[PDB]
Amino acid sequence: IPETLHVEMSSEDVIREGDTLRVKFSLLNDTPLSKEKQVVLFVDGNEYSVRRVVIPPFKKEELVFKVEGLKKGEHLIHTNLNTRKTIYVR
Amino acid sequence: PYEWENPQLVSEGTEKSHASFIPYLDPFSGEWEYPEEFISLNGNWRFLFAKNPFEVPEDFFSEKFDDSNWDEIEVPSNWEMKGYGKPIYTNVVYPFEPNPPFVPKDDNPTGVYRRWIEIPEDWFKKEIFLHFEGVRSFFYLWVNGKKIGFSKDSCTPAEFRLTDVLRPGKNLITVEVLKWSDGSYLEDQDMWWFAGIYRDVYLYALPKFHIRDVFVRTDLDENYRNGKIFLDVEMRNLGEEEEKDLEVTLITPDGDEKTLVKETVKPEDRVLSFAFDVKDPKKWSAETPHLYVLKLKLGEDEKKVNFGFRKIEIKDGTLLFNGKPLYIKGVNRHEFDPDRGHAVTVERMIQDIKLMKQHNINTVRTSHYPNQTKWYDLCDYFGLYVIDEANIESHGIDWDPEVTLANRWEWEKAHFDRIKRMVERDKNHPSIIFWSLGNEAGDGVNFEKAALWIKKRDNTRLIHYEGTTRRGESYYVDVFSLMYPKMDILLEYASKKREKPFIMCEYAHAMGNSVGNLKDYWDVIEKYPYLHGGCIWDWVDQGIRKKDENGREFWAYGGDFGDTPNDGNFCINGVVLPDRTPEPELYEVKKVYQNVKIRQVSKDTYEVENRYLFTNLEMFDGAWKIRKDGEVIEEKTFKIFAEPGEKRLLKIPLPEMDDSEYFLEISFSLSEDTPWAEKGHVVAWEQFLLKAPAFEKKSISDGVSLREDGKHLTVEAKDTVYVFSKLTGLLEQILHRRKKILKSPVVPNFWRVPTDNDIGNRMPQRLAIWKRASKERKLFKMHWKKEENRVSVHSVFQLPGNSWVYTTYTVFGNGDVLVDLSLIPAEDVPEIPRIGFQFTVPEEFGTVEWYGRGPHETYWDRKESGLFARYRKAVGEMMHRYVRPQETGNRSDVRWFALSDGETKLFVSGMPQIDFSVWPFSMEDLERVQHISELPERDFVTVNVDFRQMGLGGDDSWGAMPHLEYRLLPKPYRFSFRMRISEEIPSWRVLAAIPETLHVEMSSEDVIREGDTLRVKFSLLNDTPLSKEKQVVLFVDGNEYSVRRVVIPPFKKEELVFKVEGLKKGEHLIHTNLNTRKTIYVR
Amino acid sequence: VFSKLTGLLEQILHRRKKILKSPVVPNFWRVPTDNDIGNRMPQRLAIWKRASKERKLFKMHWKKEENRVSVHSVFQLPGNSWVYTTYTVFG
Amino acid sequence: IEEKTFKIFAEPGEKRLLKIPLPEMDDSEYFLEISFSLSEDTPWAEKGHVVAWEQFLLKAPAFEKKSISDGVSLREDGKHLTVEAKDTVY
Ligand SMILES: [Mg+2]
Repeated sequence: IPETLHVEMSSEDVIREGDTLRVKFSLLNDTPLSKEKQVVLFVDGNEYSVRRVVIPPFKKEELVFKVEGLKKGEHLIHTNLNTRKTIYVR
Repeated sequence: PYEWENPQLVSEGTEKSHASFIPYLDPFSGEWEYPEEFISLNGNWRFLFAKNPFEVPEDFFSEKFDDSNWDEIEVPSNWEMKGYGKPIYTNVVYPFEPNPPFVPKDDNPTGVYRRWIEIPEDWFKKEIFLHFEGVRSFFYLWVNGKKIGFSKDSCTPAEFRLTDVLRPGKNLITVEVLKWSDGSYLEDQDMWWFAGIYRDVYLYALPKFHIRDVFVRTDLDENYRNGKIFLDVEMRNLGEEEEKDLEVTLITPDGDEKTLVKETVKPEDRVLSFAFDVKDPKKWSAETPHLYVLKLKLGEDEKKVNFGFRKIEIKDGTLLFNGKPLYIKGVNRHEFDPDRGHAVTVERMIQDIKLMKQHNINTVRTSHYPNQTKWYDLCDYFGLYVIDEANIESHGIDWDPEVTLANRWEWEKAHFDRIKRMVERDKNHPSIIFWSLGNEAGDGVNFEKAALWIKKRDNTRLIHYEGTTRRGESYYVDVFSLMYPKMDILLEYASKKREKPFIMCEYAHAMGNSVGNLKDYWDVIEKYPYLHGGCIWDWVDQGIRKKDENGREFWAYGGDFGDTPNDGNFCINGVVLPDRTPEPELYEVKKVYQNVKIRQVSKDTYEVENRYLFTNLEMFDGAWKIRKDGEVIEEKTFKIFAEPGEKRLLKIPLPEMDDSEYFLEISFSLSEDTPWAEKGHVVAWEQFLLKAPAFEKKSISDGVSLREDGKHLTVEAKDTVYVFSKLTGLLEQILHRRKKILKSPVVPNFWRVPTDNDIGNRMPQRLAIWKRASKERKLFKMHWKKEENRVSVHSVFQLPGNSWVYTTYTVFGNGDVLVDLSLIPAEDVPEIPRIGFQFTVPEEFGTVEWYGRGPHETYWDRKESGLFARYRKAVGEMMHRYVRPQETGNRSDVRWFALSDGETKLFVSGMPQIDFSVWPFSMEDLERVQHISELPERDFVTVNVDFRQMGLGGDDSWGAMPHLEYRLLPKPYRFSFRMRISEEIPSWRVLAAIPETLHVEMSSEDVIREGDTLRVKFSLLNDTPLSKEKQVVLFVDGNEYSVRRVVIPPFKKEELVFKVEGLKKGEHLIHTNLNTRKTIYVR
Repeated sequence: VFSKLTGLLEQILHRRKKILKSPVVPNFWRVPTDNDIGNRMPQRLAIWKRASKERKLFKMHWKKEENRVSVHSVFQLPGNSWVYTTYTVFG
Repeated sequence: IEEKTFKIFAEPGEKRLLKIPLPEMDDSEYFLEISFSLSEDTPWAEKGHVVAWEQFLLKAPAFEKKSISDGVSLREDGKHLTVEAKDTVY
């Protein structure tokens, strides 16, 4: 059987120092088995947060991560599910 | 003082600027038209070349002088392209010693042209003019022995009234051209320094009372429905007495005629002004270039002007064209030809425009001087937007307010003349939407005053100058413009209210293998307010066609003509090669610039968005195609009705699907022929995954043999023998039916041949340790392990920089080999250029097949243009010939590839994907040679099989890096692929089965005190033949507490410690995602 | 009489007689006093003297009703300040 | 002062633009009304029944302030103040 989830990551392109970044993730299961997944968020190469998800067949789950404490400059946000983005802190 | 060293003398003896009337392009036939009283002076002239103006023979300009021993040169031309002197390339530095306004007297290449011409008798009841379309950089004119005057700006015309000094029958024309003048201080563009009469020369005759000039402007009402024409007609009298009849006729795009004016006018110098109303005129755009014609006749004087109804305006910081938001999808173009230099023909101009429109370009910037008049006529007829730029650049002079020529009172009239001569020549073309004042020439009063003159003369176009907006807001421009800005600059401009739109006059520097992250700029431009697009730097590589010693052609650049000082290959910045052959990066531009957007709602439902301003999608033929493991199984045509801005739904009925991979492609093509392209040309496409494949894992039962000696381990399976070295730790040979497949061993590889962007950011110095780690290594340990159905060979290396690399080869009884790599970088090493393996096979492997992105090369930050399908090529056509050889030939997101020698196939499949490339030479050969001609002949093929390579970048080519998301930062990485040598291509979807589970143990303290820290230890043992990447998650009372990423090479144990803080009195559950659980007691 | 190239009110004709010898212009300058010279006002405030003589017409439009017409001009000035002029003529 | 009929083509969910040419206006207050009615009889209602309408201010009025020159008289007694103007007594 096919064994892969369909993923999309999204957030704000630019925030102000002191503000919070909201990172949204959609996971779609179009396979015939339920999937258990650890979704890990990395900030500048370092592990920042993790969520356990169970996704039944023919279902979409939505997650939000809140990222605090980002100082002025540009930052890489990435996951263990092959999604990557640059974010700019004004 | 010499007139060619005096900035305050701009010309002498020349007529006043006016609008172009000769030649005239007929928009109904597309044919060029000339006046009745016209004599071309193109052809052969007697020519004399001198090293400076003082080495010219005396009395060269007299009728009596003998020139019968002079050489003959063809006009128009640059004389550096005919054999005389040498071409010089400099970026910013002047090719003489900078000391304005002084030019050298010793070395100043000089040319003298002589020609005899026959004026008919009936011309002398009229007024006679001599017209020079362009001369670089300065010239003196003599007619029948007498001095008439001189001229100084290389890119705008010079006209002289000669009715007095000319006689019936045979007359002499003599011209002396100087290469360098005071004018040269404002012509410091990053380009080749040439010289000569490089554009057309002619004689024509007008009546004594004639139309000198015409200014036609249009307005549109608040509904962009009805129009007005505003016409200024300037008349000039040179000794006429009788009254003449003036007629003005309007011809519509359909072909209908109407008389606007018919009156009698007494002969005098006057400007007549008229205003007319027109109902529902056809509007001009780049999508729909409808042209009206004004026919003007005063006595026997006849002229014609093409014009269009169109309006450019700024409303609340937004750029509007005929009432719609306009996005500039542009390129910078130099007027350059590899055989003729600046003397470009109409045939080449037409080739440039059709290629631009076939790649979704809508705008051209004339970088950085006015082009020939026929360029603007063709942009009116075919439909491109134009940014027309004045010939002013003084980069080599410092931009400090006291130093810059933009603030010096003696350079004031030179700046004004160059701007005014452009505007007066080009003011009637509907294609021109912006006037640009110049490029990289500092800021000051000399620009401020010329910019206020333009706005009071012409209120129908916007003014642009990046030299003022780079210092902040400026009151005398309408557009905010920057060169090569980073993404944070665009997001900052869009974050507050603005009165002016933001345009990038240069971005995405295309020097060498480049144009990375193009889609990331356009995702920001289309989402945020006040951002209206930009022009890519640039269209065509300025390479000169030359022959080497053996007589094989190459493209020449700085320092290939003994020219010193030079700036090397910094003139090679194109998206097409000098002969107009596309570079692979032009396919990315076409994809990003397309005017249809397609979104997936569900697997069978697609939303289509029309982003054309004035075109209905009903003009295009729709098609969709479904591919099964890369081959077409279903095709269907459709038509969709969508107006500008509309979103429409498209429903596609899907078939029942098996265990293959399925991709959908949706495209739009031309329904019928256009002036710029043929029926079936694709204007837009998008692709979507319908279904991922189901991978098969097969149990192998057949056996494998193993023989050891003092230097070699030998592994036999079916009819393949694998030979491993105990001294190098490498796979050294593969024998298939007693035939050698390898010409060199399989080695780990971390290097790519530096691009022009890599050189500009010092990648070869910064990342030099990874080049060493690709050639030298120390074998620390080597062992093997046999089972019933397979053998594994494990090698451990330490590298320069102190990083570790683990290789594992597992040979199965069916002849498959699994190849695994883990890289563990040391704590103080920099980012990695590439991660993969490199080997060589014999040149008999001459054909390649693949399932992946194609058909052209793609990279991590430049791959949207790569369509997923099955492709086939010869090895020699799997690389691009960049003018300076560089990294080339990568194929991305590949499921499988196969090399064939006719009988035997070398097959590689990804787990689940790889990148690859194949070259007919070594990495060392590619890094050494600096010209295409020097690439040597070899009896082997180099094969690269990669996890990934870092992006190309190209925000600029003098410091910018690839974006953070396209770099390999130093952390642990793993990678594997399958290889088979056989007579047929096996199924990429079928692999050998292996065990896939780690052995884990968790341990900690049973009891702690409140305030103390719990230490949880984890051991992970990998006894499988593949490296494992794992997220280890620790839970405390059901809630996620901490996570660690681990890479565990084969036959290795890793140990982790987690510290748990803040546990209060009582009992607590500690557990992981790896099936370990414990109760802990807090005393 | 309004100019579409300068954006200024250029002439007023009353019973065919000219009232203006030069156009109506926005003005930000005064001729420096002895106190102004002593505190360097002519150097410090020199941008407002330039803004009184030079300007760039950015936009110009008009709107007619039954009993009046309005003529609106938008200028940018030296120093990058904005000035809006509006003339409303009644019946 | 002005009425006009029109027809607009819009499918369920679609937004369509409607352009209304305005007259020259004096110092009065001007309101626009846009309505939709039944083209022909239904089982539940007759032709011309309104199903939807909306109204919008086009132009606010110009208020006039007039200088009064005429006089007012005043008589006091023990219980009443009496004010006379034209032919009204307060
Ligand atoms: Mg290039």
